Amino acid sequence: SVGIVYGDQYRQLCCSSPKFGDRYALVMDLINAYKLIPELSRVPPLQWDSPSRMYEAVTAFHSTEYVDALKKLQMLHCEELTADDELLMDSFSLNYDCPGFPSVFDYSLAAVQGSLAAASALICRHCEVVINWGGGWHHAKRSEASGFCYLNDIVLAIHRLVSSTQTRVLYVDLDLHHGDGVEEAFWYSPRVVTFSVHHASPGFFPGTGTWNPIFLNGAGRGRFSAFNLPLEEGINDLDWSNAIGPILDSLNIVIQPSYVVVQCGADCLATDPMRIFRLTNFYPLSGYLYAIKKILSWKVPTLILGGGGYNFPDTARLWTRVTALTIEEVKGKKMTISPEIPEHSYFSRYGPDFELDIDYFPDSIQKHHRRILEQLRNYADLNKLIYDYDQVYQLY
Ligand SMILES: COc1ccc(Cn2ccc3ccc(C(=O)NO)cc32)cc1
Ligand SMILES: [K+]
Ligand SMILES: [K+]
Ligand SMILES: [Zn+2]
Repeated sequence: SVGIVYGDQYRQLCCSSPKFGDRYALVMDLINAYKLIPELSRVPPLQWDSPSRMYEAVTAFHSTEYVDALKKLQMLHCEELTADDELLMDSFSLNYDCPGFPSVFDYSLAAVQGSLAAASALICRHCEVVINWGGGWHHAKRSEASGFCYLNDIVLAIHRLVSSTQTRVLYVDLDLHHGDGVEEAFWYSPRVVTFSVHHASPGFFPGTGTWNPIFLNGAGRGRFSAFNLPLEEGINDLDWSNAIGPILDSLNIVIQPSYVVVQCGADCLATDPMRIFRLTNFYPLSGYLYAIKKILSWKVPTLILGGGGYNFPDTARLWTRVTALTIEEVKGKKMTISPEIPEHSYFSRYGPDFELDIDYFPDSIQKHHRRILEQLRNYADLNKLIYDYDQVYQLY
């Protein structure tokens, strides 16, 4: 089936942060408003038998002293920090854009519980695809919070997938921001190929995913397994689609992944307050919906995850269509969405036009395309992989 992560306590935890507020709730209420929930298998967040089992699960990637620090920060916010406690938090970047707040640990752990359960649903073949709009926190590092990401649920999910059995995972990152934390976690791993398309420019967060000059792309046995495509501001649906479509198709052909994990951050939308990219949610074509439909036609068990997205109703408008599209492509069952927002709890946030379409008026890539094709051949040479060379060459 097509699965989706939610639950009554999960919704409360996803809506408890001061930066993302009730975003998760507009998303899931618009999905519900459009009668998509009965088509979907509810996947319940994972829970643990003990503190030890939780720590063992989280420290599959994060360090215990980081997890300890993050737990102490929540406790400290449920009661000012001492100077020693501020040094301690500062050594984990638990400050500035990743501050504490009374449920910071329960909030962060929630996305991990969600995305681990989603991986398990794919592994036991209960679901062909599972959606977790509560997840996607791709900037968190082993011992460092970053970009309002405290725990890296994607790393943890991918780790669970590669240890389910040669298993290969293809990770595709559509967020406006470079997926540095996931890329770093698998830098030396050939079995997890990572691919991020993003904006990169001087001073723009997080700063990686671009020239260094040359692209770094892996190390040790993981050489050539980290892929990156940085694009200039202003790019629209068609050019971003043409930019990534042949790369996606060539990655599937050569890598033949056992799973695809997609980060689908909505901050590339033309109407995001960031205002870097000009993508839409249009479905006559949205860059996002083009990519997901492409990935889904491979018929590989797939995890779709959230991410950034700071225009809350327009993130809901996008992820609702992603949700409807996944159902159409997986079950083969037409999904008819009215162009007008249905009446529901958050109906007033979709003003003043109350439509589903967002309210927007719609050489370098060929160098990167040749750059990536050589890297892909190097990867395949390094890992003794089979494929037809000019079958992938012709995709461009
Ligand atoms: C509406 O105003 C805004 C408030 C916050 C931001 C986003 N922002 C600031 C630092 C930073 C780092 C990472 C990300 C992200 O989306 N990763 O996926 C966002 C960040 C924008 C506008
Ligand atoms: K990205
Ligand atoms: K890798
Ligand atoms: Zn982002």
